[PDB]
Order: sequence, then C-alpha cells, then structure tokens
Amino acid sequence: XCYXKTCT
Repeated sequence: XCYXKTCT
C-alpha cells in the first residue's frame, strides 16, 4: 500500500 505520498 502507499497511504500518502510515499509512492504517490
């Protein structure tokens, strides 16, 4: 998952 800018 990427719950925030972490890969987004």
